[PDB]
Amino acid sequence: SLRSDLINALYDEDVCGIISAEGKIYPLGSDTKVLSTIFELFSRPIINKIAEKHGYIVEEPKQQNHYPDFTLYKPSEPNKKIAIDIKTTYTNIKFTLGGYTSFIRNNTKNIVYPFDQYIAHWIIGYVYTRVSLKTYNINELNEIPKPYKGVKVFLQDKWVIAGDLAGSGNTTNIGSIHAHYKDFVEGKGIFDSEDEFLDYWRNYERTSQLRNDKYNNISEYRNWIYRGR
Amino acid sequence: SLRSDLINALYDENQKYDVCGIISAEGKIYPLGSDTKVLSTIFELFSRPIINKIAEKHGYIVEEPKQQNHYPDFTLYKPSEPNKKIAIDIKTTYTNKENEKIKFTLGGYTSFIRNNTKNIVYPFDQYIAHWIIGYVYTRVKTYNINELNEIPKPYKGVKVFLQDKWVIAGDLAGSGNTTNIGSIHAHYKDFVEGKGIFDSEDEFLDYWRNYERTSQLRNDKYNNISEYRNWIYRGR
DNA sequence: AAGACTCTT
DNA sequence: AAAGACTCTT
Ligand SMILES: [Ca+2]
Ligand SMILES: [Ca+2]
Repeated sequence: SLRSDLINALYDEDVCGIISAEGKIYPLGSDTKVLSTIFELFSRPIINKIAEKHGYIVEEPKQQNHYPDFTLYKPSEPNKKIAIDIKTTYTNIKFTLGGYTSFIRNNTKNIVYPFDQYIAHWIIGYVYTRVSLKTYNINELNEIPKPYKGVKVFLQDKWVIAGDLAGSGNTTNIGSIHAHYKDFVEGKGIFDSEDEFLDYWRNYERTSQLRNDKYNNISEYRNWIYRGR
Repeated sequence: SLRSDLINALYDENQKYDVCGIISAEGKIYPLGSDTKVLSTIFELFSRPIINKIAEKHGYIVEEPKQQNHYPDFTLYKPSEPNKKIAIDIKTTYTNKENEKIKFTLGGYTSFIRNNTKNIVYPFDQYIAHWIIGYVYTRVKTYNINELNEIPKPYKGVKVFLQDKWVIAGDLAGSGNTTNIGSIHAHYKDFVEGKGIFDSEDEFLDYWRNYERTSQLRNDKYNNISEYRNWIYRGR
C-alpha cells in the first residue's frame, strides 16, 4: 500500500554537505536545527515519488507556520487527506510532536486544510547519533566528515506514539513516548485509541498549577473521566 | 579591518555562488525548499568557511556553541585578548518583492542580556561587540552532479549585511512567547547604513533589560522609545 | 516543568 | 501590534 511503499522507500533511500551551482561544497553543522531541515529535504523526493505512484497529489504549506509538512490526497476523495510531518531528535529517545493548542482544539488554526479532512497523521521520525570549517569540491566527497555517526527512520501514526507529558513549555508541544527505537517502530504507545489521545490533549492544561487540579498524566486523566470531567 | 574584510568576503562569495541543493557522498543531489527554516540553515553553513578564513587571517580563534541553545553562532577572539571577544550571529528573513521593508528577530531579551551567563557561550561581559550578519532573500526530484546547472534555486535574490546588534535593534518585541527583540522595520539600506533608533549601546541595553513581557505590563511603564525616554526623564 | 534557540494576522 | 504558531536543556 501507499503506507508500506513509503515505509519501504524510506528505509531504502548519506547527505554530507550543501552544494552550489558552481560546484563548491560546504559541510554540514552537527545540530538538530541543521539536520532537521536536511532530513526534511532528503524526504521530499521520496514522498512525492511514492504518492505519485499511488495517484495522490502532494502539497506543502504556503504559510511557514502551518501543519503538516506534506498533505496527500486523491482529487476524487478529498475528505480523506493524509498528513505526514517530519520530526527529528538525536541519540548519543523522545520527540516533540506538535502543538496541542492549535488545529487539535481549533479546526482551522495553522493547518493547511481543516483538521476534519485528514483521516491519518503520520510522523516520519529520524534519529541520528551525535558524533569542518573548509569547503570541498565534487570529488573530495569521500573526505568530507559527516556530522552524524548514523541515522534511523520510521513511519508511525501520531496517536500511537504520543505520550502524556508535554514536549515543550512556552511552545506547548505534545511530547511523545520516551521509548527505545523499537517501541516506536512497533507502535507501543499508552493511549488505548486515537479518540482518547485527542480528548486528552484537547483538555490538557498549559502549566503545572492548573494541571494539578485536573490531570498531569494518563492515570489521572482516567480518574478525571470517572469523576465526570 | 576584520569588520571590513568580513563584509567584503561575505558580499563577495554571495555574488559568486548560488547554493542549489544538499549532496550525498554517493553523488545524489536534493533540491532546497523556499522557507526560512530552510534558508537560515543554508546561510549559516554557507558563512562558516568565510568567517573562519577571514578570522584566521587576523589571528582570531573561532568557537561555535557546544550546546544547541546558546548564543552566539560564532565567538571570535585572539588568545592574547580573550576579554575582548566578538560575537557574530546570523539572522535571516525573506521578502516577496525586492525593495519592501523588512524586519528581523534579534534574539532573546530575558537571557544573556539580563543574566550574564544565561544561554551564551561566554559570560556577556567578555564580549566587546555583537555583530549581526543579516541575509534577506526574495522568495520564489533528485539530480546528478552533471545537472547542477539545472536545479531550480528557491530564491531570486539574496542580500547580506553586517551591522552591530544595538544599531539595528528596534523598540518593539520581535516575538511574543519566545520574547525576542525586534529590529527596526525598514529598508535594507537603513540596515547597511545603520539608521537605527537607539543613541548608544547603553541605551539599547537599558531599554531591553527593562522591557516588560506583556502589553498590560508595559502600558504602565513604556511601550516604545519615546515613552522610555520620558520614563527616564521623570526618574524611572 | 518552564523557558531558551522566524512567521502570521 | 501583540500574541501565539512552527527541539533542546536544565
Ligand atoms: Ca512540520
Ligand atoms: Ca544564532
